Amino acid sequence: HTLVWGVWVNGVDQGDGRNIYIRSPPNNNPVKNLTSPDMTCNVDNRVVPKSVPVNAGDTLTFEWYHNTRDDDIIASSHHGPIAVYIAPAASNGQGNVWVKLFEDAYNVTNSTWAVDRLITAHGQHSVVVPHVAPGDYLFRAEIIALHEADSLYSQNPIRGAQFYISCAQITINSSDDSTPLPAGVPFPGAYTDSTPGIQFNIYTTPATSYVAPPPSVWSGALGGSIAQVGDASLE
Ligand SMILES: OC[C@H]1O[C@@H](O[C@H]2[C@H](O)[C@@H](O)[C@H](O[C@H]3[C@H](O)[C@@H](O)[C@H](O[C@H]4[C@H](O)[C@@H](O)[C@H](O)O[C@@H]4CO)O[C@@H]3CO)O[C@@H]2CO)[C@H](O)[C@@H](O)[C@@H]1O
Ligand SMILES: *[C@@H]1O[C@H](CO)[C@@H](O)[C@H](O)[C@H]1NC(C)=O
Ligand SMILES: [Cl-]
Ligand SMILES: [Cu+2]
Repeated sequence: HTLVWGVWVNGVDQGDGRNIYIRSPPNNNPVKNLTSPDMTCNVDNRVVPKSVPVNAGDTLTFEWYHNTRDDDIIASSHHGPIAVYIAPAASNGQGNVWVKLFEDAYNVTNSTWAVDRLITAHGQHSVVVPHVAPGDYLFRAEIIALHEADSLYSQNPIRGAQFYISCAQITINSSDDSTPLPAGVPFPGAYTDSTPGIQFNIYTTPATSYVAPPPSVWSGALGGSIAQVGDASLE
């Protein structure tokens, strides 16, 4: 159970973005229905007044929270992967538009799921802004908690993979446009009950056998990472 407070740009806090540059839902309840319009940008998808200015090669850091900013972030039972997608604000989420810029599941060395590391990072994970056409974009961050993903929602409505999904409005000002944005996948639509990574037993199966949902990460991505970049408590 978790939501996004706002973003930092190159380590600089852009202030509370809720309902201002983030399309925030009314609360932190998960999304579970794979076919629902809520898979796009959660239950409350609508243009909000503002958009964060960035340039290609900026580091955009999303800050998640549970109840208050910089609290325990997400419950420690909610093991799973984290992903970030981009689409043009043009689409409004609809059609085959979403492109993956980041995926992180289980790191075998430290033996931590991406969600564990996000808790350590005080709710902060980042992506480098790719060299797409200047303009207005939605960045959709998704945490998949798998603590009940042994069943499917469509067969057992009280269980299933849980998606904590949030969309940020971002304006990309300076960019050479060396990597124009391709078409990508629809949400709802890219995740179905058959798709790998959706049904999985984190209690019986080992985390190394986990295989995150498709699609794979666009080659035009410049990466990202899970790690604190600023301190919220100095504010
Ligand atoms: O851990 C192994 C076990 O997990 C079982 O699932 C548990 C979760 O482990 C547990 O974390 C979860 O807790 C939820 C709780 O159900 C919600 O009601 C609560 O919602 C709050 C929210 O936290 C607040 O921010 C908001 O303001 O109010 C709402 C409503 O009160 O959120 C917590 C997590 O933060 O409960 C699950 C039970 O369904 C699995 O079922 C089991 O298979 C695993 O073995
Ligand atoms: C899931 O969402 C779809 C599309 O809106 C809806 O029609 C369907 O009834 C929902 N499923 C359940 C189990 O509520
Ligand atoms: Cl839960
Ligand atoms: Cu939860």
